[PDB]
Amino acid sequence: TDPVPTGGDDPHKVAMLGLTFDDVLLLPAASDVVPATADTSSQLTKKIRLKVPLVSSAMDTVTESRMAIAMARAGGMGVLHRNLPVAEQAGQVEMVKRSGGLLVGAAVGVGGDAWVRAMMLVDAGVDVLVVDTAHAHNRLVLDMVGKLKSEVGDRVEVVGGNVATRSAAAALVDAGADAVKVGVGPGSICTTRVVAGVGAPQITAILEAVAACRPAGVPVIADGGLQYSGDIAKALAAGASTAMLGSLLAGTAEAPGELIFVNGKQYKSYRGMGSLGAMREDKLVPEGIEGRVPFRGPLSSVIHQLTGGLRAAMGYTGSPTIEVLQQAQFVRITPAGLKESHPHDVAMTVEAPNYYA
Ligand SMILES: [K+]
Ligand SMILES: [K+]
Repeated sequence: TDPVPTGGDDPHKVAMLGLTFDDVLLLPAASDVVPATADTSSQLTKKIRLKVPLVSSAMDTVTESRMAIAMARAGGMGVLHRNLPVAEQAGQVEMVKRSGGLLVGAAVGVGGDAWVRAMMLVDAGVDVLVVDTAHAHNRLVLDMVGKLKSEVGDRVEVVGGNVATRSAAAALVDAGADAVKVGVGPGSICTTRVVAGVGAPQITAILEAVAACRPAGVPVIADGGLQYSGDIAKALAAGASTAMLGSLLAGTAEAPGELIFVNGKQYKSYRGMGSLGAMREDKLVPEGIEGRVPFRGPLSSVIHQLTGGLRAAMGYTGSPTIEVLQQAQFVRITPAGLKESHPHDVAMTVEAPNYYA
């Protein structure tokens, strides 16, 4: 436990120190890898390996069929959002399936209606069902995962989330999950940690979930909080097998929504699925906000920047594969270390394709 005395007589009350992406850097190591020779393939689930270890979020401002098609063509996968009627979601799965036999996932909730939705998605040819919940360590979520796996698990892979602890990941593994999705609160548009006061910083959440999942051979999906290509490398080094992205993809041409023009600039709508506008869950109050992000152009170019940065990280850490990157070491840093990591003491005059102010 956290050794430092911070009050009371119970040393387990404050149980650990949580780190997130900006708290760590990957240490370079001996290398015979250059970005060109790195292999970025990685398991999405026990049975499915992607060429690029990225998936798009199941949000109504990120992933519909156009995004799912573009993600699969880029070597990743999209998870179709579930904020729409069951027949429309199933229709979108079909749209993706008839664009080349591309991989696709789709989100479902828990309960009878979610069950009907799942069954329809499976009939439509979905490859991955994602049981998409705020708190997967609730007994009802574990049941849903276990039952889908029992009924359709031969035909479809079943992902469960979200979790932020070792015990929750362990419960999902025991329920038969084919992958575990980690992230309680880190999302750019999420307010769970603020309105409920609940969560775990994302690097520690990954390390803890992986401590349960890795020995069981179950891939971890790092969901939320990623803003730069280097964050993907950190998530994967912490032990995740793939990263799920919302904000980084919401600004692309393929994300749903029309372009927003404000003050000579271009934006796209991006909102939490727990935001008032989205709910319109078991929630009594919202756990997200509604906002906008800058327009970033074609998905393909964004993914090229992200995989290029990941490949650089693999070259620096001497990792020929994602499986080796998962063994890399971190150094913890201070606020000055973070300031030093970004550009500092200079005015940027030109935008970089992989770095914005
Ligand atoms: K947040
Ligand atoms: K720097």
